[PDB]
Amino acid sequence: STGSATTTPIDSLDDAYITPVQIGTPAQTLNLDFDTGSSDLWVFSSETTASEVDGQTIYTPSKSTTAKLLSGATWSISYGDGSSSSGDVYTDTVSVGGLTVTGQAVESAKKVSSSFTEDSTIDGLLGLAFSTLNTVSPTQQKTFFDNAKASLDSPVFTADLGYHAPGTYNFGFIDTTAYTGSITYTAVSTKQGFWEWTSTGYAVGSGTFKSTSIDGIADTGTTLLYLPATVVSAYWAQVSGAKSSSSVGGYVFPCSATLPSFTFGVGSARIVIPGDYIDFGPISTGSSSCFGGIQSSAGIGINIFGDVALKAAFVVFNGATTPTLGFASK
Repeated sequence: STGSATTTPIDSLDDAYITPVQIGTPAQTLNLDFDTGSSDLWVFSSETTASEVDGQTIYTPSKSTTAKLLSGATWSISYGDGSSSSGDVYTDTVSVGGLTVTGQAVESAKKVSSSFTEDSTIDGLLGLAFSTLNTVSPTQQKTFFDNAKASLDSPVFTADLGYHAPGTYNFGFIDTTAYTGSITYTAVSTKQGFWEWTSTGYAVGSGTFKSTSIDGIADTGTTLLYLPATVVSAYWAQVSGAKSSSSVGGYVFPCSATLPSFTFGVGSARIVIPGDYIDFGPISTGSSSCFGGIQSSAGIGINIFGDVALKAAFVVFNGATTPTLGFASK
């Protein structure tokens, strides 16, 4: 089997992407944030504290003839941005772009933190990291991809995120029309539960490539590109007036600037992020200070190849017995 679904930016900055997902019988369609950096499929629901729902579409398990309470199971998750959610668990039928999994754990939120409430466009998350990170207790649950894998034509999914435009998540096949050149594959460590890999270096604008190993994660659920302080300083030094602002929480730059590109290495191959992809707009409405799309990972503990990086590529998440990542230009 295969599936194919369009993913759409939630706003004009590409802060995140939503993909429609059918849950239950009859189908309830929710717009979920597909997140290769976590492993829980959770939704706003009829159980979510009412004051914490503000415009989201909710899953109502009592209206699904295929929903079953997973007795005794609870979940609770905290994300790198400080947000969180928790609740109980049902199993139900879940379909993405024509690919159907029966018995998928659908984690129903009883509580969500303010950032989720405040984002009316995201009805939940669909985790696509390794199932070892799933938070369901006392019986850990599998991701949608893990459950679908055996049925797929090939044990892969691909992320093709757009810049200011829709893109595609495909399951079970590699669309050879969706990228240019060849796909370069690189090793993955699953030891931390992430799609963790080692970039071979970077370049700033037209500058020379610096060969240096940068371990990080391919994370569709993180907006920005978080890299070591040395690398980020080298990038922003090429932008007149750019500076790191402790009050804003990262590097800012004059909105009048034209930004240089940023290249990252995948083996001997190179992915070029156009400068425009690194502009995240005014820090507050009407400001002439703009927020940078490349930020330091020094306070995180891990480097993160988020959407800023991934949307410059066609990305293959290869879930073969030994997983690997593939990157192509597009």
